[PDB]
Amino acid sequence: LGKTRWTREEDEKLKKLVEQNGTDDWKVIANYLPNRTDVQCQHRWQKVLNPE
Repeated sequence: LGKTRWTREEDEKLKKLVEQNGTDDWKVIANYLPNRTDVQCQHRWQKVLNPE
């Protein structure tokens, strides 16, 4: 099983998009990452990738 399982290769894309734009409207990032809805992008980042 692997419901919407994420991979490091994908995390790099999400990271780059977040660094480029920001943790603003996740809809923008989601638009650039098909399948990965704003919920997926937001969760994957704010809930895991958050260097702070």
